[PDB]
Amino acid sequence: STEYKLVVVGADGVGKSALTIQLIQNHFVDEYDPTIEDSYRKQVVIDGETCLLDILDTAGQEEYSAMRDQYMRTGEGFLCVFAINNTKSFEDIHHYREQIKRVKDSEDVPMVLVGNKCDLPSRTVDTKQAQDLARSYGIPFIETSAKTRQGVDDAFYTLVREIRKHKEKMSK
Ligand SMILES: Nc1nc2c(ncn2[C@@H]2O[C@H](COP(=O)(O)OP(=O)(O)NP(=O)(O)O)[C@@H](O)[C@H]2O)c(=O)[nH]1
Ligand SMILES: NC[C@@H]1COc2cc(Cl)ccc2O1
Ligand SMILES: [Mg+2]
Ligand SMILES: [Mg+2]
Repeated sequence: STEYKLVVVGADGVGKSALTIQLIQNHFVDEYDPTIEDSYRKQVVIDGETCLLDILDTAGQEEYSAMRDQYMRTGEGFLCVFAINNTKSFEDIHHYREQIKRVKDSEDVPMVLVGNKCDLPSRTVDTKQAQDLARSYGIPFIETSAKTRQGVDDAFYTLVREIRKHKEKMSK
């Protein structure tokens, strides 16, 4: 029983909620109901550990940056979601990461870059662009589809492995 606080961040409409609901409830939400904030728990076994995941599913846009600051201080790792057909959402990852680092006063923050909607026929953000940026940041990159469930579990479980690695580091 280790608890892990995961926050799912990203621009409007990239699939934050569809990903999270696939993880928690195992179905795909076809509808677009914009999020205020939602909280979910999931117990899972990852590499033999019993993990309690406390997941925050965030809004695409806040009216209040104090709300953004708060989740950024609370989360232990961040699922940084863009959509592969949304350039601006990819670009926004830079901004999220800079804010998170500021708010935490730290260069070392557990994160996973997620390129969602990989089921779509055309992408405007290429996998190589995204892989190269993740390499730069020293974080994993995973392509996902909440529609088909491709990559959903591996995205969240990878973020847990990154938070474990971080705690291991902050010890030594
Ligand atoms: N084809 C496809 N559509 C998807 C995928 N994920 C989400 N969608 C669709 O994209 C729309 C937005 O999804 P949603 O999960 O609500 O996005 P969000 O990032 O949570 N929006 P918000 O920022 O307002 O909370 C919905 O119509 C949803 O079904 C995906 O992987 N593939
Ligand atoms: N309701 C949002 C606040 C701030 O951020 C949170 C982050 C997590 Cl993982 C859980 C609950 C949280 O509470
Ligand atoms: Mg949402
Ligand atoms: Mg957002």
